[PDB]
Amino acid sequence: VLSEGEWQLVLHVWAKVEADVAGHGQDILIRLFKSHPETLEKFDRFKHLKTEAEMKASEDLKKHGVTVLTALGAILKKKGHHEAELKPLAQSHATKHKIPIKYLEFISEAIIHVLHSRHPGDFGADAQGAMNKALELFRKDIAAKYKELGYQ
Ligand code: HEM
Repeated sequence: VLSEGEWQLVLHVWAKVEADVAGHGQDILIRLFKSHPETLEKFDRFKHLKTEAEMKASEDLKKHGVTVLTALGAILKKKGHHEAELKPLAQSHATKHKIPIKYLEFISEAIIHVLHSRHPGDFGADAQGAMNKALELFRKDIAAKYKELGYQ
């Protein structure tokens, strides 16, 4: 569990992210696609994108980035009590999209890298550790749902 102090660090930097959801959302998906090309293959919707320039130019990609961050934002603001928000997400990603747990770890690294790049002053080592724990909590709860459904 994260302490109240750790949650405050997480939410403080997340408030900054909400000032430019589209920009943050776009950078995170591009980071993920570049570092782990296999993740792009899960998206029939973005499979055609080959270069980073093509990726930055896609409005549909930017739109999806907003969907991912707003859904994650809703979860983080729940400070651990995210049962109702997480269940639906685990179900679709396990049974419909077929997203292995490892890919969730990849996008977690992408989120941390982007937060560090856009907010050096508010994303120090202490905030970085708090965010990592929050994302680990996110992955832990999702993995439990996957196991229940038979997806590891
Ligand atoms: C921070 C973690 C993530 C969050 C919050 C998230 C959230 C969402 C949401 C809200 C949707 C739309 C509704 C739904 O189907 O549930 C969605 C769709 C989808 N997600 Fe994720 N996702 C995450 C990570 C990933 C990862 C790591 C992958 C793939 C490697 C992925 C692949 C997909 C795909 C393929 C769709 C369907 C896209 C379409 O055809 O419109 N997601 N995700």
